[PDB]
Amino acid sequence: GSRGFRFXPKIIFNER
Repeated sequence: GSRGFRFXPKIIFNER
């Protein structure tokens, strides 16, 4: 689902 997660100074996709 989601399209980007706040992971440090970078944004990545995780949970659908």
